[PDB]
Amino acid sequence: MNITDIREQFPILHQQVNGHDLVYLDSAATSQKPRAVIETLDKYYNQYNSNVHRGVHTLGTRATDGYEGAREKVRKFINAKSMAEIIFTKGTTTSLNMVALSYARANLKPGDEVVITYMEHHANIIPWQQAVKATGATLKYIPLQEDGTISLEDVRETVTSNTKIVAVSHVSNVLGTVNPIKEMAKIAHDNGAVIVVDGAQSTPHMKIDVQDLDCDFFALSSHKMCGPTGVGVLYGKKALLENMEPAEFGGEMIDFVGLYESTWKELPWKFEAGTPIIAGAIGLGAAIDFLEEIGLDEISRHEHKLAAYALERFRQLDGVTVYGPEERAGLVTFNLDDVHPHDVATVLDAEGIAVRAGHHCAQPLMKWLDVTATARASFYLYNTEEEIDKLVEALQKTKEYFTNVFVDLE
Amino acid sequence: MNITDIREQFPILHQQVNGHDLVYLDSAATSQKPRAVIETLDKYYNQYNSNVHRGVHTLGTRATDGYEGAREKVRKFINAKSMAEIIFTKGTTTSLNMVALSYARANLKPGDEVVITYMEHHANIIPWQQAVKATGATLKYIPLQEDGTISLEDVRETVTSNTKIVAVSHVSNVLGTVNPIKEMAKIAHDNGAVIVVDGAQSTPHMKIDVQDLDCDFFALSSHKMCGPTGVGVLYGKKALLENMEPAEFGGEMIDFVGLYESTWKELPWKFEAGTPIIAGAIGLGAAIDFLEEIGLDEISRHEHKLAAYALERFRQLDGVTVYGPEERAGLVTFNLDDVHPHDVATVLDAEGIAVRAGHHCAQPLMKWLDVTATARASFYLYNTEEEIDKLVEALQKTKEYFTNVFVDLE
Ligand SMILES: Cc1ncc(COP(=O)(O)O)c(CN[C@@H](C)C(=O)O)c1O
Ligand SMILES: Cc1ncc(COP(=O)(O)O)c(CN[C@@H](C)C(=O)O)c1O
Repeated sequence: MNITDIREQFPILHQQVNGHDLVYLDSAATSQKPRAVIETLDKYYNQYNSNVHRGVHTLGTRATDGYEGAREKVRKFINAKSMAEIIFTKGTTTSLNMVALSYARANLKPGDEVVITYMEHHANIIPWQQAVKATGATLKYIPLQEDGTISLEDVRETVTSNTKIVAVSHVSNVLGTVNPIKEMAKIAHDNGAVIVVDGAQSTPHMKIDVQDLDCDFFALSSHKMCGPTGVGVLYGKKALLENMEPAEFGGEMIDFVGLYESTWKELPWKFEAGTPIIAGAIGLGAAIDFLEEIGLDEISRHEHKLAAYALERFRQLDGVTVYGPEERAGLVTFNLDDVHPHDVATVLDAEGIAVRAGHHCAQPLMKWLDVTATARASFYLYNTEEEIDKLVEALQKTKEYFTNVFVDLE
Repeated sequence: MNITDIREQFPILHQQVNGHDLVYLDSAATSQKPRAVIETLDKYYNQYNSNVHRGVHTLGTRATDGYEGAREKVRKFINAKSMAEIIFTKGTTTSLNMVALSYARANLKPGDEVVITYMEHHANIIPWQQAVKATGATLKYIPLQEDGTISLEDVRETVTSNTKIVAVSHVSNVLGTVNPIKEMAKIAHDNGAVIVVDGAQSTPHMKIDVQDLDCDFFALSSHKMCGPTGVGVLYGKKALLENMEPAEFGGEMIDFVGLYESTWKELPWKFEAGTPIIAGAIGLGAAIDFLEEIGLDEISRHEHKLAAYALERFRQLDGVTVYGPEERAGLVTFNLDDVHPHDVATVLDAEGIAVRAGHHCAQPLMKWLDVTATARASFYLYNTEEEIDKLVEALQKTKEYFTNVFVDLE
């Protein structure tokens, strides 16, 4: 896996920021796109852009072929059984909301439990809050161990026979934890519940097998896996998606429309109201082709390489706290002793290094960590060990600078 | 307004389809993009792609600036008062659904009336069906006159003091009708109702002034107005959007998140859950700049030119029925005597002409017209009179062909 060859595919990497070479370490917020994706979009808008499922003309046929072929590529990419289980959405947040919607609106009664975790992204928290509010059900949290992992026994004790939904992250955008999705799915099925995997931060970096995970729902975002913004995927088990009512209504999802009553389409289009994200989905299919040609397991090996390297180099800096397990997906959330994370991020950007600072849409986890904010650096398949070297050098320089400014206090 | 210069901006137009020069007459399903939009997307993914409202680094700042500047361009483009009234959505269908959602979930009681029309696109029908179902309210239809327009007196008689929502198209995707949105908004306000304008088919072709229309909600789709797929806009009066609850929940729309309770953000982000359609919105802003530089009133003049020309040339063909008024937005929905519309569309595509055939997501209107399906040709700012000449020549040739095949029946 030659990473110079891969980096040469991403034009955005080859620029300077504030006089320094760009060091992008914020892929967990959004990823960059290779020439293959951008040129897929260009070819779409230059040659065969048309609405799909409507006009029965040549450009319409090409666009329909592209969109549904993207659907098939997504099906292959996560080993779903049928394209009917692959629903194009706006992103992971929308997919989780769609499950929260048809569950709440039809399968939640008082006494039923929805169990989540303290590490969940807000997208995997608030929909369940609102659903249990609307239905009178109960919201429960799975506690975390002190290394930021989840114990299977805490799961088994928290999920009871009254649980209808277990909702859990595949990979934590803050701690780097990889959760035991398979065992948790088995435990949820033992208790008669479905399992909803937020796979937003796993899909870009590791192989997904929904058959092996036996997840009932899986949500992913294209903009993290080298794909266009504005598109993502909901996977649901076909049997479940048949019995869920649509979250949106309009064209492309109806069969018969009367003045007062309508019938829906078969899957997947039942859950795709309106003109779909045609270009975005075709570009996501291109992104999938790109990753599969690089190899997902090679990407996993590269990310474990970078994460072990980053962890080892962070322990070489005094006065830095890293949060989460040693076994991780390759992201480092941390803080500097007596330096605010926002300030860290600002000084890193003055060195051309891009990190995130704040709560990372995980306020309960921040409170659990007993911090108000944090800094995070996130790695992907275009990131190098030299970049982590640059990061840790800039962290040392930052701490030296704020010590040589603390001292200058008269 | 030089239209050769404009056509030279659209690379997709300069190709052949099935041996013939492409004649795209299906802009009402989706429009084509000028170099300015595609190159805006390219510049985004090549130079400053990053998530916006999160990382506080330079590329993040550029992307945030682009996204919110697109919001301001949309605000100017439709003369909204505040960016807080401009919400980025997936498209017109989603915006209408969002109004249907927060109205149903909080402002509809039994006895309340939601009034629509027989000409409404399915996107502006089914959400109201489902909302009155969930709330026990009543759904009413405004009848149409025999030329496919709406009489103001039928509106006044159909909307009563128990009406909370009047939902109506600005321009009909089938009949070409331009509805009296302003007078209808006044009548709805007189009865204490809000008015929801489906402006999906008006925004690309004519100037929008939400202040002059006094609409309470306005929905539009980017892919019709030379902009990217997968993005659209909901406009709501700020006072109304403050009191509506969000349709989606997750990051970017919260302020404080507790274990069980959360508070929302201020407008507009209250209604934008998750990573937004960054590239799509920036490209939509580019599309708006493009149209404003061409001039919306020049586009209206051009479309009235093409529609009058098309109507006059259609009356020159015997055995063709055109549906709708003489005063129109420039689209022609029609049928050939003893030729099925799908067949018409197929033969036109063999001549390289792109039209739509079917019900155009307006089944109640099709039944009202007493037809099961129809053919439609739709014009935009890159379409010429020569193309309508080609269309009517191919229609004459089609009818000659099916007469010289009816005769060959032994
Ligand atoms: C008046 C109107 N409203 C709403 C829509 C659909 O909204 P979306 O942008 O989300 O698709 C359309 C699209 N028509 C298309 C479907 C057509 O002409 O066949 C429309 O013409
Ligand atoms: C685990 C997880 N779930 C869900 C989301 C948001 O889904 P969208 O693709 O619709 O944004 C994110 C994005 N995180 C971003 C916000 C971050 O790292 O700050 C995420 O990391």
